Amino acid sequence: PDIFNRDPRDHYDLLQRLGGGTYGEVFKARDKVSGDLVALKMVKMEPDDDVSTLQKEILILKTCRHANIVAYHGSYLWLQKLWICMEFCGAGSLQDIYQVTGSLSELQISYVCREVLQGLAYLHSQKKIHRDIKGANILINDAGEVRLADFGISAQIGAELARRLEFIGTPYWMAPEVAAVALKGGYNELCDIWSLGITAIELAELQPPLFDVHPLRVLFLMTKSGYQPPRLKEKGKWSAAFHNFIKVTLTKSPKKRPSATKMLSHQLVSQPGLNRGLILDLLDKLKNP
Amino acid sequence: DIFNRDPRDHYDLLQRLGGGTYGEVFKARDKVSGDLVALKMVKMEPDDDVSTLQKEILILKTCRHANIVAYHGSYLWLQKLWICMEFCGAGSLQDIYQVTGSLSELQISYVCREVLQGLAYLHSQKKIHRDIKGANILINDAGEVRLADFGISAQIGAELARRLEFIGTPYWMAPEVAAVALKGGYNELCDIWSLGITAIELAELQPPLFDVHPLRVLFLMTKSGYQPPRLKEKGKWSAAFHNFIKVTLTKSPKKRPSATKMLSHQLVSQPGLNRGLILDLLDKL
Ligand SMILES: COc1cc2c(cc1Nc1ncc(C(N)=O)c(Nc3ccccc3Br)n1)CN(C)CC2
Ligand SMILES: COc1cc2c(cc1Nc1ncc(C(N)=O)c(Nc3ccccc3Br)n1)CN(C)CC2
Repeated sequence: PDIFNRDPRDHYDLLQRLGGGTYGEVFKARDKVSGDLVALKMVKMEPDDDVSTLQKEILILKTCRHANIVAYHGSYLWLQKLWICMEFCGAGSLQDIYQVTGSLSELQISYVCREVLQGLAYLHSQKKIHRDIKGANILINDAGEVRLADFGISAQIGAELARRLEFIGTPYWMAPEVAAVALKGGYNELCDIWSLGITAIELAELQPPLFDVHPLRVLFLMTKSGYQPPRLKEKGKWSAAFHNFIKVTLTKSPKKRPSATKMLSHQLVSQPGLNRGLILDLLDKLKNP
Repeated sequence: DIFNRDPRDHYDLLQRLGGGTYGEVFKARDKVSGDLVALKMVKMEPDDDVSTLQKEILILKTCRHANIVAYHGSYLWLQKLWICMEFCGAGSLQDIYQVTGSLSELQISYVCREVLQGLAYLHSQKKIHRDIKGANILINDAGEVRLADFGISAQIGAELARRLEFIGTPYWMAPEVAAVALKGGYNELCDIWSLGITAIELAELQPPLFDVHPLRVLFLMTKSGYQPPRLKEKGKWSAAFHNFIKVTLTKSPKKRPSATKMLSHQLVSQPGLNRGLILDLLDKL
């Protein structure tokens, strides 16, 4: 792992803020001599966080090398601040893109979905769960390539971890099975596949299904026994293969829902002519209308 | 029957009792008769459904169990629900033990019996308390024991808005993930565990691991070789209290005894458990 106990503002000039909230800030940063653009995730560290196991996640991040997951370059630890230096994806998220470009073509969506599934197939074989597949978290570089973020080690510490404890409340009276669920949730690996199903509709239609309907109402509808999963609005615009991809990804029963590996042999995503050219056309549409 | 009327017409709000996520709670006097009640003010927001709200209130009205705080009525003035309830004048057992110090084994056994009677009722009504602790076991001036009810108040207002904010946008969330985000791992038998820990709390002024960080406690509890808590001072307490703690604090939920099963346990089925034990406590003040 080797977290360098040094100020990263010495080594990179922070150009521009990209986003943040609970986890911390993410900046666009230039490598001072070499001119390489990176993403610096500044994480707020707090005194009761273990530095020993923190390095073991960073060791997993270093030894990991999958193409559809954002690359880890290195760690700095200056004044109660972990800085995770990462790959920069210069076009932003697909949300940032679609809000300017409008809806993606079926081919563009098919390529995105294949690249996400390759990322999800890798994370699940490493016993991890993404937990948050949406348009806003699928990043696009200038080459038209597709990258997932990784909120793995950032979830285990800091202000996002303190947020997850604050709603849970004092744990001292809580039973073991209640505490088990308070850590995990209902999140297993296959919920990412559902979430991709919703994402593909989002990219298709500029919104996930029920986005105009109250969050609670949606939660109750989802849980009630005869909940029909969502579908694409405009049947004729999309091919049968896209409809089937949405049907099978949005299987209600987790036991019966296909895994990332199973999904990569689906017609929509195994078809030829799916490559980054499709996204270069999209990024061109962002510049030239 | 939610009365579309101002409750400040019918009651004088005397004094604030505390708290504020679930709602703010005032001690209130009935204007003519002088009867004391507890009024829980909840701040409501415009997209809260009044239809199913009445069905919980209908279950609360038709309910008449003695160990659960009694529901008197609901009032709805300007985007503010006010839930009129039974008053318990001695406060919570936490408020009490912070002045009195530790309860005797007999006092604890009486509290435990009255809570289990409440929990046996709630579980037969398919509900779960979710929050059995010293601070939520109330004591009236008669020495009697009442559980609170954060049932319908959890389904609306600022506590409902908080539960949505941490869960985050549900639109991308899978059904099984949403199911767990509503329920939790709360089943009925977690209240029995929670009472087990409450009995220790009453015994020792703190739950077990109170000086250990919340996260560390959550990870310890979940890891495979987690030993449940026990009482510190073996000699001070009887074997029956130790067994009550051992069986209530069973890790495996399938093997952990229900409220009904627990009421026929030795500690709480013994004679001489009555409100006199708590009158002695309230007298120590
Ligand atoms: C020109 O590059 C960008 C423009 C914009 C956005 C993102 C980028 N690039 C970008 N590249 C790489 C990463 C990375 N290694 O993780 C990243 N992370 C990130 C950013 C914001 C929040 C959380 C995270 Br995690 N972001 C995000 N949008 C919301 C506004 C525009
Ligand atoms: C002299 O009576 C009291 C003194 C005090 C406390 C409680 C009481 N009595 C009391 N009786 C009944 C209820 C009820 N129908 O629910 C209640 N509600 C309540 C009050 C505060 C918070 C949450 C809730 Br629910 N409160 C609470 N303590 C923390 C500080 C002092």
